Amino acid sequence: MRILILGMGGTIASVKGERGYESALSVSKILKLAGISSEAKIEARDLMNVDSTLIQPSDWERLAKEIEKEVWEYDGIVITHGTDTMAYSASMLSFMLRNPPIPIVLTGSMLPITEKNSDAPFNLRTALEFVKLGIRGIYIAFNGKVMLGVRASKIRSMGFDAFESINYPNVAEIKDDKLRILHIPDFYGDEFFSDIKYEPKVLVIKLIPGLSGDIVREALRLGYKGIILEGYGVGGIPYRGTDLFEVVSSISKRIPVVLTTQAIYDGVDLQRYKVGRIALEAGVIPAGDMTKEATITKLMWILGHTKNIEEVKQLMGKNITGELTRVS
Amino acid sequence: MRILILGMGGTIASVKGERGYESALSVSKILKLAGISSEAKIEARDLMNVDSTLIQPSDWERLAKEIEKEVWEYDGIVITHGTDTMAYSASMLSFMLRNPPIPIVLTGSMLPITEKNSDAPFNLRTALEFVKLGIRGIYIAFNGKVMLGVRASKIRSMGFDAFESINYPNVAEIKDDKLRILHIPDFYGDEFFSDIKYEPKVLVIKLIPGLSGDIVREALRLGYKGIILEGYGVGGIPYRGTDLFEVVSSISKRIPVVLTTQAIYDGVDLQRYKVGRIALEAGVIPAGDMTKEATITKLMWILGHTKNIEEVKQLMGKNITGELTRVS
Repeated sequence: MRILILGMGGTIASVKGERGYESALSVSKILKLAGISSEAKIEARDLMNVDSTLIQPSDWERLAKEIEKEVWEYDGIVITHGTDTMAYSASMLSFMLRNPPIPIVLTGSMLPITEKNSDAPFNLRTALEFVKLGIRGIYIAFNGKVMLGVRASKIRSMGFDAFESINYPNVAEIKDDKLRILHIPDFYGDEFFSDIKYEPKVLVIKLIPGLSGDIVREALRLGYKGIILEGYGVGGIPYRGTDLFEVVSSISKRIPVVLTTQAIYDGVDLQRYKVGRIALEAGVIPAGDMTKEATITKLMWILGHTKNIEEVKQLMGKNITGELTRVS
Repeated sequence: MRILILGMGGTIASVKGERGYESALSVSKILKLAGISSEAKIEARDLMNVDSTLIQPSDWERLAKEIEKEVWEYDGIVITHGTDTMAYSASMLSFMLRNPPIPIVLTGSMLPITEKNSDAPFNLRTALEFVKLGIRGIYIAFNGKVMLGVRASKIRSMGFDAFESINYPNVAEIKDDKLRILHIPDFYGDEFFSDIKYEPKVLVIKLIPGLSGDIVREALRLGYKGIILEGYGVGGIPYRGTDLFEVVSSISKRIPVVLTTQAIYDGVDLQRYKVGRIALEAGVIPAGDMTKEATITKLMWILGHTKNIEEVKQLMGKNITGELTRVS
């Protein structure tokens, strides 16, 4: 059982210096500060050590090339990462590494492994334990659950139960103290391959009452390649007392304008409301039931090779790697 | 027991037609179609019938002036409204009409009343039952629970349990088919204050990896009077490989720059991490544990009264009407 563990940094590797926690520790250190004696062939490697909120798109490319070269070398990979953008990393890796031959699992903790009442060891233990199950794909393991990477979302900013599988079932869960596989995500084909590319300049804006289209017109001028509007619920772009809908109608013919929802659960459905149909007709691309992190990283990923609106729309609505549920 | 029911619109006043749901029913008809007991005690009044997602800030002025003039003539007020912006309306109303003398409850439904299994009659009955309990304040009644308006947030775009009281407990809940009060908010004062003034032009931007401050400088140039950055976890502004921190450092001195979190539970804590402390140093205002809706609406309300930064900072940090929790 050859396991490779890559560190990216994160709360899990920090310590309360002068101005709050700051990522500090090596992967070998952390590794030992836990039940590393659960002897299986292991090996640590520090790719980086940053507070998660500093992670940028390039770091995902760096991490993906790394994994790519090693997918044949080990039986499974574990990545320690900061919780803040972990869902973004997991999602982007899922688009870049198609048909992974081995389980890749991202994990971290809410408190430094260097404290007590720390979730870090439990999380690492769950992550190692899952790779022994030989269930390939890209997942996140946290608080006793293993979730498909592109369906996971961080919904709590402080509690140990920080992640959730959104609109899709957990892959594994602790049952009577032992990981139990609840279901095996079967998207994965045979031939593995990397599709490492992306356009990072996209803008996410929350719709609020009275929002004008001015900020959308100007994002185009500033060079943004895609715009995601985080809407109210099931779907609709306001046109009452605002020029937002008028502005979206034409910007949507120049760069992809995606509509997702503020609500954590259920996704969007532009067929539900008449206001939603009108938006669909104006060129807006629905995000289905995808998590916010997979929507953002999938658009960046798609813009990595095309600027054609109809092709962006077709790819956004296609289930690439388990991120999206068959729409009616 | 004199109850006024004001209609604003929403899914509850709509009917699923050949184009999806759309406005169509007045308050009287919703009550008749819901089979609600009678109208000799209940006064039904339409203020407007606007489709779900189309509510604009000036509608709140109209609603607040109506309420203000009727709080001393009825024992309770129920407002039928769209779910998409209901929490913004409950929140804004709470800042505009402090210390109301009677219970004001907003309700709606996920399914039009003419659809099978509609939640509309149940939500309506719940609101009317809460109004007779004579517990003053502004609330949202939904799926058998009554929650403090300023603490409610819409977390589902389709499920019946669409609203949840965030970082604060339910005020009432159905138990043995009866509405039992779980706790009475007690931060109301003696005088009914009416402050119907606000600045609507604020902007909400989610923070994502790679995001530049260029869009933030552009928002100031466009006339935005405040900006909310939806951060990653407990709070922080990415200053690595991006000029976002640099731009926020200058912008925060001219207009308020508020930091909330993408997470829905636990809120912001700007002292926890190094990144968080640099943000505070940079002039960013923490939203604490407030709901996104309360945060947006309160910022708008404060800007209708002062443009002075430290002053805006004091008010955002002050618990005005139960929207936020102590030691911050």
